[PDB]
Amino acid sequence: MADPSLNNPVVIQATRLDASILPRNVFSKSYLLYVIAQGTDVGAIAGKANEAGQGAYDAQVKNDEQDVELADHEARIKQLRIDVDDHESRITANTKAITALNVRVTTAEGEIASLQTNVSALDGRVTTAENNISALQADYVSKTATTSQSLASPLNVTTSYSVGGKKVVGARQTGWTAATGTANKGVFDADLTFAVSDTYTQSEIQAIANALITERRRTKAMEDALRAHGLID
Amino acid sequence: MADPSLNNPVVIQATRLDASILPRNVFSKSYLLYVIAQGTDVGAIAGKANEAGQGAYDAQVKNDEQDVELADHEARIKQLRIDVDDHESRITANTKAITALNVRVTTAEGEIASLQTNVSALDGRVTTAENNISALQADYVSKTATTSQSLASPLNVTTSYSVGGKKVVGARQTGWTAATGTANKGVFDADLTFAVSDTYTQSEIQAIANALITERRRTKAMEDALRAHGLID
Amino acid sequence: MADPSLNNPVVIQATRLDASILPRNVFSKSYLLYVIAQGTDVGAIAGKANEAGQGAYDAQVKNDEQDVELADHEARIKQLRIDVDDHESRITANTKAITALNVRVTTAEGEIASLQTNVSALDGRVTTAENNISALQADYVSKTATTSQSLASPLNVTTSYSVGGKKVVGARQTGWTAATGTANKGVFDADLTFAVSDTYTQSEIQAIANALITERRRTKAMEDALRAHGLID
Repeated sequence: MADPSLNNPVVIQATRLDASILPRNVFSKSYLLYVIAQGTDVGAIAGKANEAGQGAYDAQVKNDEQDVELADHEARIKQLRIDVDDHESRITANTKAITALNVRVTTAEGEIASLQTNVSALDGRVTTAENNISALQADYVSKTATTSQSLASPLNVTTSYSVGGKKVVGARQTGWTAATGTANKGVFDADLTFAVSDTYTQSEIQAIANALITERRRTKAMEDALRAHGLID
Repeated sequence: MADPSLNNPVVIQATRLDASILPRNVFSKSYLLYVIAQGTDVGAIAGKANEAGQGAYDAQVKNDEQDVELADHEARIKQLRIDVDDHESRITANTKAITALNVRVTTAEGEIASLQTNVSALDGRVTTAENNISALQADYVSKTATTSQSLASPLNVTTSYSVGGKKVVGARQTGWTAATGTANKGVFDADLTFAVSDTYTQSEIQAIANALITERRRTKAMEDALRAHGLID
Repeated sequence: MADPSLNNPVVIQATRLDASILPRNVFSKSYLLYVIAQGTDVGAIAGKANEAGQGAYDAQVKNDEQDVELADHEARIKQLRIDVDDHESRITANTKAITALNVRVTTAEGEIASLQTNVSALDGRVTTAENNISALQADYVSKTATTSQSLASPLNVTTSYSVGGKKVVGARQTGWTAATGTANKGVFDADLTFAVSDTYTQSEIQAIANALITERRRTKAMEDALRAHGLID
């Protein structure tokens, strides 16, 4: 746009005369004022067409520079839409990420919990474990112990008990008929008091049998002693 | 800004023409018409020029309108650019951070995974420990325990067996010559082997020898009792 | 919109003034040139008025386009603004969620580390126990075992020893006496007899009080074997 010629005025004859250059005696008083006005009229008119043309050039000049800004406006709205668009995709891309992480922390809070609850059970179960093992180590009767280790119960074995690889006690000895009589308790020597007489006429003889009794009564002592244990009956 | 004069029309200060005012018999015929033709010509050009200012004054009015809205456009476009650039920086931070969350969420998922395994493996080892710990308690001797405990096996001890704090059995007594004959363990009692006389009497001496043989047969019986077990050679 | 009648040109109908048609015996030369200079100026103003009309036209046609374009620009600006304010809320919400998940995450991490401490520790007490019970396994006397068990201690028991569930050893039998003399574990005759006749016979008698002597001696042996075990006092 912007047409330069529109700004170029028409020049009109400067002359704005009168009865100086007018006839003398020919036309009406009124034609006089007319011709005269006629001249003023043409003049005011040429100035309108010049203002208009002026006015017109100016409105096209505004046009060319408003055009540059519309054009600039399109560029920035264009670039903003492209940015807005981009953004929309990313904000969405970020919101879906917050949510996807939400479920993972969530599930992983339930897991850490049942972790805490299960480590807990593991602890008291391992405590009474130690406790029980401790009990075991206080009284189990051991196979390497050098020292005597007693127990406050009775003991039953299987075949037999031994000492130093040799056996010394087996199952009970049956078939017995207990001895009756008094048991021998005290003084007793296996070395021969008694004996005789040679030919005799002094009887005694009692001596042999007196001792023989004390031999059976002491036998009723040993025998008895073993039965009370249980070695026999 | 729209110039107000453009819309102001050239007030044609001069009445119509109409021949009656014209100098007749002085003017040529051709001038007569020229003066007429020039007549409406000055009106039509006025009109035309007045409407030319008209259109341009309108093109300016709109030009004013369009500039207030272009300025408006201008200011809101600037605004959006400023916020959208604010948005870009927030957006870009928000995803970097969520990328940053992710790495420690993974680092934690990875370790929780680790802990569930080891705790699972922990249960495993603990169950098995309780179990052979309950086998142990159910099959060991234990010092303290008042109810008699049977072994289900033969025993073997190192220098002896004691009861209530006293030795009762040892290694087996060695170097016995086994006896001979046939031992029996029927009835035996504190016999009146005696009944002696003033004179001798064979029947009564014999009773002595008779109770003597049972005696010895009674001690070999015994002797068989203690070797059978093992207390003796 | 653009007034198209802006372009309609006025055509002057006054013919170019030939001076021969003017009344030169009555017209000063002054108003002869004036008169000539008026027609001329009038056609020219015709062209200037015309020009500023087709010019105001182009400005008005351009106003028309620019108008279209404007409203489009409004429209999009108007929508951009809607999409930004939406983003505004969403973004601020996402930032809020991100930091809220970070306290979530950070607390989560202390718990994982508190656990880790407690599970490694668990590992250790299981390892120890696992070893402590394995050591029991190898050294405990079995209540169930079939193959014989040896003890490398002396054994003390409460109240008695039994084999096959039968009492066999108990208290050591006290208030006893130690038979004095020479104990014989030597050769013991196969329950020999003796020989008894009519009259006395000294050899007939010495024989029995002889077998009497050894009878006791061997007895005494038995009693000694018993004390060195501890079955009797």
